[PDB]
Amino acid sequence: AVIGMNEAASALTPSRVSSLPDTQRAAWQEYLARSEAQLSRDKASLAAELAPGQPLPPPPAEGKGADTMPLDKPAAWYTSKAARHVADVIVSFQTPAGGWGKNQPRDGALRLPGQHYTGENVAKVKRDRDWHYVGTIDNDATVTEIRFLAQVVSQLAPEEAAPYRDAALKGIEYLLASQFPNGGWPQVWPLEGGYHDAITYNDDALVHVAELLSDIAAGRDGFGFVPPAIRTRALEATNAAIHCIVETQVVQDGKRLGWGQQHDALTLRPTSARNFEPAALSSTESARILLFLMEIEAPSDAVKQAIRGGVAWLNTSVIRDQGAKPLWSRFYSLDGNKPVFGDRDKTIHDDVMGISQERRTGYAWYTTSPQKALSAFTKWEKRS
Ligand SMILES: [Cl-]
Ligand SMILES: [Hg+2]
Repeated sequence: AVIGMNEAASALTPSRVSSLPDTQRAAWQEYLARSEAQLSRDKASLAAELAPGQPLPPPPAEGKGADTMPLDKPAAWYTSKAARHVADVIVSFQTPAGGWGKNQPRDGALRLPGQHYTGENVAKVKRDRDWHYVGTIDNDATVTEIRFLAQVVSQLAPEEAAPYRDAALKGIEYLLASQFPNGGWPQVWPLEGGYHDAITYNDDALVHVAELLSDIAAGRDGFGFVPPAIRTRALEATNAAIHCIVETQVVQDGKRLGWGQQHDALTLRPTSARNFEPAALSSTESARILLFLMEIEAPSDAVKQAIRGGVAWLNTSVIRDQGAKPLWSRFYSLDGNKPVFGDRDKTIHDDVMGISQERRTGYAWYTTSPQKALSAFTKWEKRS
């Protein structure tokens, strides 16, 4: 009932990179130097908005965000005052780097000068401010804001949509700058450290980023205003991201397998996240990566193997009869692909009942989600 223990993930530090595979990663050094540069720029910028002695404004709004940035409303809705205001809110909360934080309703107030971009604790009473997820692609962050911005733009007059376009381009420049030298993407950028520095597939983070750049490269969904020079970069970026997905797929000696929520930017092997999230193949995140690859027009054999492989392991590992409909363990043992679970105490188990109910509840360790990649593979194998 207790497989092993969960070790912490490894931050992408200069020492991990100092192991230069012969002037091969002078790229990663530059990458970190830019990350650090931007980070300071971010903090100094917010600080510059406050006046000496001026009390901190209250923390910004928090809660479900994506639902305040609907991307499927009718065209007309994007010309309304309601949509224009969501855009203004969006434009006001973009970080100097060009990104956005998560869990922030954008239908309320505009960010006040000196007010945090994403969120912080109330400064109870009786410049060192909180800095977590200040530019993330988790929970659909950044990607959603850029898509919304583009919808509004596409339904307004060119002469009346400069701010939204400009914030959109900053957002696209943000996603381009944060991409790893090997095409992957970190959950937070500028780099915050820890498992946040891992190539993040978790919550569709990387897939969403790649689909966004793909669309930009194509000039669709309202990105027709994007300069060709930048659309070319988004294309190259999307190709790099696809490659990454390919060079990261877990190969069980000969066979191909799933992917797992996060991978080390240098090791490429599945790494860990939180105390209760050990390095391990992920059913749900694999199904998403698969659905994404099956979307590719004229896949290379490399991409063809990846799809066929992942889809297979998704079938070698299923569930008889949380029962009636096909099942999958959120996580599967890299060694010996079998259901795996964990707890807030770094201990890896092989039974949900061997976990604190606090973790046994809320968090979902089993799921039917993967099925989506199966029905998809069917029609996909044909034209390939
Ligand atoms: Cl087409
Ligand atoms: Hg990669």
